[PDB]
Amino acid sequence: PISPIETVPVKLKPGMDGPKVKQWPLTEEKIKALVEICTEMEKEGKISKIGPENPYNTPVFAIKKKDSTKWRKLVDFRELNKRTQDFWEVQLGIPHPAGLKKNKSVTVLDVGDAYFSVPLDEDFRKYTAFTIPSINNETPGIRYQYNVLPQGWKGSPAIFQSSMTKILEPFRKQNPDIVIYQYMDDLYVGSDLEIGQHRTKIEELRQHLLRWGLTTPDKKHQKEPPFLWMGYELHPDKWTVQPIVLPEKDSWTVNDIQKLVGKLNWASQIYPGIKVRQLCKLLRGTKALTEVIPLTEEAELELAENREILKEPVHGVYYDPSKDLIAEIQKQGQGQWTYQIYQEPFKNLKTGKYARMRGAHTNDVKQLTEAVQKITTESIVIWGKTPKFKLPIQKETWETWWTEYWQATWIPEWEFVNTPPLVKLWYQLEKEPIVGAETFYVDGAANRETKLGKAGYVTNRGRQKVVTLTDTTNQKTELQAIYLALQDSGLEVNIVTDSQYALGIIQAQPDQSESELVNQIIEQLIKKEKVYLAWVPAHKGIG
Amino acid sequence: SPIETVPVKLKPGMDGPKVKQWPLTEEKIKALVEICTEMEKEGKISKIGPENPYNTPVFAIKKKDSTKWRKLVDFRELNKRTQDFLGIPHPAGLKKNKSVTVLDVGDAYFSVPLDEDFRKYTAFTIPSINNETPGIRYQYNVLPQGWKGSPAIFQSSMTKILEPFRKQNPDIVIYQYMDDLYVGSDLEIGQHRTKIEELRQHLLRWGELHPDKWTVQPIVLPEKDSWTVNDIQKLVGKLNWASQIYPGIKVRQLCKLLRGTKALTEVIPLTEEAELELAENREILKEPVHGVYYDPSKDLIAEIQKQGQGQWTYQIYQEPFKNLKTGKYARMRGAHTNDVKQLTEAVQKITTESIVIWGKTPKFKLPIQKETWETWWTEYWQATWIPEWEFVNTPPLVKLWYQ
Ligand SMILES: O=C1Nc2ccc(Cl)cc2[C@@](C#CC2CC2)(C(F)(F)F)O1
Repeated sequence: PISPIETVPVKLKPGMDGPKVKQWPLTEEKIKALVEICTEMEKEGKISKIGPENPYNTPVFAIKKKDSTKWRKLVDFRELNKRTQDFWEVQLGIPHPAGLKKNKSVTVLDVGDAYFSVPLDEDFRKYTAFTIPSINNETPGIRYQYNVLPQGWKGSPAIFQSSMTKILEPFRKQNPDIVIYQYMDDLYVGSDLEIGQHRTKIEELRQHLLRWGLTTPDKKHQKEPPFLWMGYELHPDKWTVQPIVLPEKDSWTVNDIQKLVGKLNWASQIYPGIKVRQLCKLLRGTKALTEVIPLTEEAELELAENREILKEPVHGVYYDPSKDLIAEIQKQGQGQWTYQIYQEPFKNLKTGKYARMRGAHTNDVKQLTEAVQKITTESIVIWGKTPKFKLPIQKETWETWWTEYWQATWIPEWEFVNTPPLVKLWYQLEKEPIVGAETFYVDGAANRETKLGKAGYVTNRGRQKVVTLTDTTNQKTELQAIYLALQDSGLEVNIVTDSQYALGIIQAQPDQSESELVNQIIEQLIKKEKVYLAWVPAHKGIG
Repeated sequence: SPIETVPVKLKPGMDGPKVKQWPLTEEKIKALVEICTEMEKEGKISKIGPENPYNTPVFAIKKKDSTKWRKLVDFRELNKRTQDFLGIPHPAGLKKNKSVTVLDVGDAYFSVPLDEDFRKYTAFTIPSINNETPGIRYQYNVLPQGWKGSPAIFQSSMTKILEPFRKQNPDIVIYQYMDDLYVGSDLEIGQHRTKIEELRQHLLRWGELHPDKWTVQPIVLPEKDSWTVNDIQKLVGKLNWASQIYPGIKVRQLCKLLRGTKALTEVIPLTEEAELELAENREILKEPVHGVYYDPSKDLIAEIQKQGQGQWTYQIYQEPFKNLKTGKYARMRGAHTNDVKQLTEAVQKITTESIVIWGKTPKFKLPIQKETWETWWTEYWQATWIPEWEFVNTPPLVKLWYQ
């Protein structure tokens, strides 16, 4: 079955010439097969015989397809694939089940062999030349060249999709009520028609595909739901998490632990509650992938507690365009967020989790923002719209923060949902000096070379202190300076510094950092009642 | 309906842009597919296969003056790899004009065809929700709007079309920047608006703005009756920083007042010397620094700072501290809750002035996270062009200053 669609013009990479490879010496059997095989597609029109006017060649092989003692072939286009031009990206993006709509019935039509159905570019064919070996290398070489898309060739996938995309455009317009997801050599067709009516349309489309030479399996060979889709198992009315099985075992190797955390982490998305903290600790210092590790009981408790979470599978439902989208977010740990997108409460579409490492110096609100942003995007990619958000943050809070942050930020129409823990600002710097408050003139500096330093302060109330630091850097000095001022201060303080780093860091009301010291300061700040922080030029000899 | 097409090429060695399309909302996709089927009928653009490896991002916006959607392509990458070039001049006229009105003339281009061999370089793609399908691939056959090569090639045609109005109304300035046409006159609002409607018809037959009103805002120094240790501190901080623009500024006399571990709240009187040092400074800041001249051969830069409460500040310079112009901006009525809105409005206003004054888009340094901007800027854009931009972290100092 050969296709009548127009061929895609193909060209070799800028200034390169076709493959000039050899044709491995074969056994009487291997040659016997190929000859028969070729003669088969030869009559089919798949390949044709080419004269000596073709100086190209690609190595051909013969392998007995496992399960069948019958001979099968294979052509090595590696060389060709290198010399071939680039095409557009074949995978725009993965269709996520949560994006699928609910259908009464659906059937998948595996096309597969269709490759050999799509005609190759008339002019490019010559480069697809290959030769058959004579048992003892008598005299000639029974040459052929590909006359259609070749298995394993670079272009095949790319070009097949297109063709497939075209051969479907007409049908796509006619039966809008019908859905068809294109994906590799699979054709996913779902609808809301009554089963019989559906089977009909299937055949209709099926014949349509056949109208262009595309051979597909009939009803009696079509695969039926539920469908094994990347991690998910989906039925016409719902999708389900293909329950995860954790191999219970004696000894554990490093490698094993990795793969475990792999699986485990992937599941964190769906089963929030999964933990790997202890499990991850086992890697520390690992010398070999095949090294075995003594699973700590803490890791035992955790690993077990997981096997339970991964017990109760959880189903989910599909997208209903008529319904608006609702995304809700919860704060799990520090910089650990969970969200779910549902159209009807408890009836989830998707759920994920995010873990934003300490980064540098960030805060919860910012983070939240980053999540909303991330989620927003997923949404535009899956459903084309952005969900209304239900956020654990007081409108007053959000307002106070964004109107005063230096960077442009924003959250789409969202609504406060009183579901603790709520995100809040852990402190705020006074806008002006605190009247009747001690004033600390903190300074810090360290010898970049020796890493020796002093940090200290003096106040309007005559108090003072200084400290010499070993193995430090200038910036840790400036911060330390401030830490002291915060320690020895008391509920209310005015702190002037000449440090720009700090003024920066803190003024950005961060509530978490990579730097322990900052964390220290931060804690100290939350503790205070009122803190005013001022900056002044350094080496200007001020106060 | 073709004409003899001019041959265009990419700068030597360069290859076609291959830019990934950003996910688009449903609402936008529809607008596009609709907008493109018709353009395909009309033979403007044509579907293309996979054998075309290039791509340029595409999307849709809608100006206030129109509830209908408008397609926009991001040729920034393509424009950048396109050969330069018969010419396109820039006047200093409208820079002074009383009133200028911008006209979206993009349309004209679609009349002119595009050199076969180059067309491949305009392949763009319309995405499918949840990737149900490999997006749609098109490629222009005519001059694309927003491509630097279009106003050029359509140079001839344009000049002609205009000449009448030109020397017939010479008391008017006409500038063209890509898909836009800037018209400036000192003729009072009545005549200006009517003359404009007059010119429209002239073009249609074929197929508010106020310069000077924009004066670089001087850096003002606050006046107190009494000063607190903090007040002087804040002040000295600003001047110190400002000496970078005016080396004339001195701060020693005030720094003297700050000697001692005093309480920020403590009140302090000014020595007659500090009174002078200050007064003298005030004067210096009364005018923009000497020696700042627009160097056409260098990149123009725009820096913006969120001042909050709705305000934003920005500066255009080629060399740090040698601003060509600085300004402020108060959020448009309505963007009262969303920054991105404002920032995109702000960027656009500036890019415009830029064009008006130097006929060159500034490169923007934006106070926002990339992710944020990329996610929502398209929602508020209403300009045919797209300037270059980078994201940064506003050094609080450069902020208090312009405040
Ligand atoms: O939007 C829907 N609805 C749907 C509902 C249940 C199932 Cl099991 C499958 C689908 C479907 C798909 C698909 C694979 C490509 C992902 C189909 F296209 F209909 F086949 O996409």
